[PDB]
Amino acid sequence: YRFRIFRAEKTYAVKAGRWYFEFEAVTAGDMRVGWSRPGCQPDLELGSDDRAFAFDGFKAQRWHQGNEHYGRSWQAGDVVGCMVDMNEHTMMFTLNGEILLDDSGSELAFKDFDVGDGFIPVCS
Repeated sequence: YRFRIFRAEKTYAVKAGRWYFEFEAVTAGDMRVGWSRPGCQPDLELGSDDRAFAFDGFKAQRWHQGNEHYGRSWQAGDVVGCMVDMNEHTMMFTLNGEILLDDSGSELAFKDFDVGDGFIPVCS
C-alpha cells in the first residue's frame, strides 16, 4: 500500500601614495570590504553610491553604482588585502596573496576616480 558598517576616522583620509590593509573573515557570509569617501552613509548599501568603492566575495563582485562580476569567492577563515594607489588611481584586491582578476583579464579593479577629499578603509 540590517548590515553593520565600520570605518576609520574621517581625519585619517589619504590623498597620495600607496595604502594597503588586511581584512580577515572567519566566515564566508555577507561581507564587503573596500575604500569609501568620508561622506558615505552608515545605512546605505556599501558602494551603491558615488561615495564608496568596495568588493563582496559572497557573490564575487566589485561594488560601485552597480555590480560587476570581479574576482572569486572566499571561504571560512580567509584574508583579503586591499591596496589603493592615489598617484595612478588604481585599486587592487588580493585574496590570500592571490591577486584578483576581472573579466577583461586585468588585475585592476577601479580606475580613473577623483581624489575628492580622501579615501578611508571601510567594511560591511
